[PDB]
Amino acid sequence: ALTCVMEGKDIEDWSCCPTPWTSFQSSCYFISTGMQSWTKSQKNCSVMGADLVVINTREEQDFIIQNLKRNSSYFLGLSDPGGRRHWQWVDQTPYNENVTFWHSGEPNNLDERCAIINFRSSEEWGWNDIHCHVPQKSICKMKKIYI
Ligand SMILES: CO[C@H]1O[C@H](CO)[C@@H](O)[C@H](O)[C@@H]1O
Ligand SMILES: [Ca+2]
Repeated sequence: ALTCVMEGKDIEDWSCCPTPWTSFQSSCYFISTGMQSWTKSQKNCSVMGADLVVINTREEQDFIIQNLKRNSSYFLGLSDPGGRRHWQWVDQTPYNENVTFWHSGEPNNLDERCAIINFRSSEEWGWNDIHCHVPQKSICKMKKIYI
């Protein structure tokens, strides 16, 4: 089943997500609470027709964090596979340093080549580079369906 809501006041503009997903602007988001490596997480998002989350704006991040638990860490679709700080998003969209939300002092390791979002005291939610093989929860994102 799909969950559909109206965009603006236009009674014909209904956009939808599968029911276990949440919606914000033109995208659907799914929180995957199983612990898996970054690559297995991206594969899992791919199976449900999506990708690991790509964060475009502060507004988007502020929405996503409403659906996360402050004691948990979640993979983003953000990685540096060659260890050169040449960050990649999984949907081949640009990496814009001035719209990133790294915690203070992050990213801090060339050998930590995947990114997570989590909560740190006082700094609240932000990003950390970590080892890709360490199992974590993840966030998947895809476009809404219009009917
Ligand atoms: C707890 O946070 C610290 O350790 C992790 C790895 O566990 C690093 O990614 C992070 O930058 C800090 O140095
Ligand atoms: Ca780090």
